[PDB]
Amino acid sequence: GAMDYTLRKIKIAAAHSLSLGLLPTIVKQMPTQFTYAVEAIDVDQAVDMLREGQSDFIFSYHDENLQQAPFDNIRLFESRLFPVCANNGRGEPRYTLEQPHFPLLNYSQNSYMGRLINRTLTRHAELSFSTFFVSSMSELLKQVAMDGCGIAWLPEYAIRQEITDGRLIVLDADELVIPIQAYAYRMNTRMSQVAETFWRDLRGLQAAL
Amino acid sequence: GAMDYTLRKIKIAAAHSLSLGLLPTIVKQMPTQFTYAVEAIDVDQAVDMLREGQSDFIFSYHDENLQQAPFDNIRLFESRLFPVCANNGRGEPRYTLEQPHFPLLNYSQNSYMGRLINRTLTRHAELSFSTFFVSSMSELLKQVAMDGCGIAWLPEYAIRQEITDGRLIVLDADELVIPIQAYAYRMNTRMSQVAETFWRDLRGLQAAL
Repeated sequence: GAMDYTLRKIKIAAAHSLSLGLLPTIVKQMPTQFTYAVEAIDVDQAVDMLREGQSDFIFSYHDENLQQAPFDNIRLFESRLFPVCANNGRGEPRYTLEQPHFPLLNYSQNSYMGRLINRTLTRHAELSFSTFFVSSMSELLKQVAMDGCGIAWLPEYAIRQEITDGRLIVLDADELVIPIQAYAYRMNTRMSQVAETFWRDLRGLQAAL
Repeated sequence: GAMDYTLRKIKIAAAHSLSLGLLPTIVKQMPTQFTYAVEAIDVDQAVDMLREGQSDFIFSYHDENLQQAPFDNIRLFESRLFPVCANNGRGEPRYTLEQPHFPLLNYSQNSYMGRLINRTLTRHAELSFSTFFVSSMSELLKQVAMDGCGIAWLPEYAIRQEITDGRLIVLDADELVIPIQAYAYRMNTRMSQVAETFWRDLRGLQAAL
């Protein structure tokens, strides 16, 4: 946090859902000039950790609290959440959105994804669900969905290969698809030379993410 | 937490490193009588969440604070941490433990795994390391190791397939192997009928974990 210091350490706090997908790509593409300390957070911890200096950077989503001065940002990528479920052995979904009280696998209420998903379901009264499994961990939700336990909204980058080989099947590609946008956030304050170098390089590899 | 209640909800707090490996197996083998709320925690949050009723059960490791009355436990499985790294293209490790200041990929100090690993390295003065990447997330450490960025101590269950096809290579199988033991913890207090049914069924599938 505050007292911890090295010449090369970059302190990153990342929302649970993009930690796995985002961080390895950044490490691989970044110049060999940094060391990394990464902690997973809920989106509501982000403001305080940036203001108090416990994190140099936040990897998170759209956040109106963080999308104003004295914060700065770069949009890293955009994605789409699809409702998916396991297959039925014949290349068809095991579940339907129209089943009364279908089993839902969802993020926690404290999550950015969970908030958008419930907003969506509310708008759509022709769907009724029972929540079978709640977890902040995207990869846990994905595995429980792959094991056939219910329907889950998951981001495209996490399920890309499972959609291609059909271990997961997309159940809707219109009004139930949820847009999401990933950002890196910082304080406007000028930082150390190494953190400024990290920020500059991050801008330069954003295209390749 | 406390006020949240349904007839079937089982509230579980799990240490970061066994959440992915353990939880899907439990859901799959358990009778279809439960719903799940799972949150990831650091091991030091476990005592307070059990005493205050925010969690029914804790999935964690050996914890002397939790291995005494009024707590109860069942050992779920034991495993072994191996130092591993990516291959060098010829079926050999890319890194050696004997390289001066080899790049270490480690858990945070707040983690059970991190504590045992540093205890081990300290005992072994013929090794010197520089910490390249720190994260609580086992799956992030595994991916960074697979991408060739350094040496990491990882549990056998998480790297089993990568060891078999040689995307990760074990660097030591004697004095650097670290034993670990996974437990489920509860309060001694008698709980609701549904939580007692969950506890009884958990005992019954422990063999198959």
